[PDB]
Amino acid sequence: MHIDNIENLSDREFDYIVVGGGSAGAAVAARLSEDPAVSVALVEAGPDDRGVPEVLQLDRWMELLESGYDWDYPIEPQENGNSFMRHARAKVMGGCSSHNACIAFWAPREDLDEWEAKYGATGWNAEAAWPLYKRLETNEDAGPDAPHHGDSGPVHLMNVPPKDPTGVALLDACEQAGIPRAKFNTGTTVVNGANFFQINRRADGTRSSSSVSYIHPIVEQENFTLLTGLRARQLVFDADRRCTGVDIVDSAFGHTHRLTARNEVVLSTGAIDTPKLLMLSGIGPAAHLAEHGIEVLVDSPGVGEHLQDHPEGVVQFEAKQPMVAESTQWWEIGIFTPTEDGLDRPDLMMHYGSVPFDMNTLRHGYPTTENGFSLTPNVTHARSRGTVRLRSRDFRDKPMVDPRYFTDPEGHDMRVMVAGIRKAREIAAQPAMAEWTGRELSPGVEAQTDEELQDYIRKTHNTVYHPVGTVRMGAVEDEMSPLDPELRVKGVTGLRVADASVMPEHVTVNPNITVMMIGERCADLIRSAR
Ligand SMILES: *Cc1cc2c(cc1C)nc1c(=O)[nH]c(=O)nc-1n2C[C@H](O)[C@H](O)[C@H](O)COP(=O)(O)OP(=O)(O)OC[C@H]1O[C@@H](n2cnc3c(N)ncnc32)[C@H](O)[C@@H]1O
Repeated sequence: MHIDNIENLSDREFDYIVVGGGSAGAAVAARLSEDPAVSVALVEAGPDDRGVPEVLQLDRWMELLESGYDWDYPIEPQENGNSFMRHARAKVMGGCSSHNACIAFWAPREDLDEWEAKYGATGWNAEAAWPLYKRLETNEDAGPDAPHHGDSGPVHLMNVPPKDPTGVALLDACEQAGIPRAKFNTGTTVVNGANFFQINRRADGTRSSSSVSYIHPIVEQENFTLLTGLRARQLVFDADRRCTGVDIVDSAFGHTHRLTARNEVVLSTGAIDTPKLLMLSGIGPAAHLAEHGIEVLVDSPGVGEHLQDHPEGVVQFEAKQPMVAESTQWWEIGIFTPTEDGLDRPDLMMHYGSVPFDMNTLRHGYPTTENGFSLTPNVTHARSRGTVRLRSRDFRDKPMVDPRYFTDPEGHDMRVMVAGIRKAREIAAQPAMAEWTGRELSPGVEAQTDEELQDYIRKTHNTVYHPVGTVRMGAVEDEMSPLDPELRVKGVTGLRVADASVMPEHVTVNPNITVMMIGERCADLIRSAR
């Protein structure tokens, strides 16, 4: 049953509570709820997504940015970046899977294997991720000639139909440049290749959010409870240090009620909010909890540390012909290409947008258009690391988000971005794009030296919106990993984190589906007891 007002709930005791019904949370709730003996509560701050159509309908997605469905987290001033950047974060069931561009990717096997081998995450590798990626999808490419794909899973993945004439040409220009067409999600990582994406979206136009995919169909289920418009402010523990529940609130200035957990709590409030909530609950770097008068329950110096993203740049063009006026999601093509020899993963990616993207350029006096396209290079494995810290001990204050863009001491992320800009310029200048490529609007042909292009990037870069790493897994000996390999918070019991926070290292690709995968795994971990 769905509860929109906490007063209607008479039992606040549950076997499992899952906080935050986003990409991972929904999934873990949906899966845990499959044993009908066991009871499950899933608590989210945003509202229900059913009958909301700015959320349900994918081609509308961009309209959600900065709306009442976005938490809207601006960043701290940047040493070497764009101080006007906002990390949009969906606030609604399905979380960011309800506002994202639905671009769907298996993570590369070399990303996931490195979790175990390079980063201490025992049991986190491809053998583990592969049967789960399988389970979560109903993929168009399923067949005997692609047995790695699942055919009956909740999240519908479809191939984007190659209809955009500029899209098709951009590919033709890509071939001309040394970038072949590749199939996505075949099991073999794409290093140098490009194509129309797969997307997680149903036949009708409705996105395949983790809420549309996992929750909707189980709403009326006997053992499962959906609490929405409820915000968590604290986790609650024992003299034994077993997590017993969570305190939540009906409007911010309204009251505080406690749901209690017989078995476990799962935090799935994502890369920005999970570390906040843990710190408000006494779990983090001690000196920092001391700074704000939060009493320390566990000194865990790694909470809110290791913030990772895909920084994004942009290169904008005037179209010589008219652009498409309908799309799946306006960003239909992706391009991988290495900048360096010897990599088993591309260090550079570019999306293609059949629209302008003047979010960060307008305020800087760069001219625009209503008829053009964009090329958006991103660093797939940035070496900059940042933080999420508390602004105060007040749960209502937004956290301080400081990804510290382009601060890696080697100057690598800047170097990949500079090169990405150059490459996008190169792709567009190709003969298969003579009929389309017009005048370059930003940064404008004017900018040519490493130095000029750097300045443009520092001013005008965005994010692809993939913040991760902030409550990371790792070895049991590693003091700097808040979680052990089975997703349990150290120094406490009965508490696990399951969302983008847990990544020891970013993945190469748009991470949503990988986050959905993580929830699946956590579900399997929890329900493997025993
Ligand atoms: C937001 C964004 C991200 C995005 C994207 C475009 C935008 C604008 N495009 C993507 C794409 O095309 N393909 C892809 O692979 N990823 C894309 N993303 C990023 C991706 O969507 C996210 O990385 C992924 O969604 C992360 O999921 P995660 O489970 O880690 O976090 P979440 O989805 O944001 O879920 C958190 C939920 O919990 C609620 N919440 C937050 N705080 C509280 C409190 N205190 N109490 C109760 N609930 C809380 C949030 O509202 C959210 O629903």
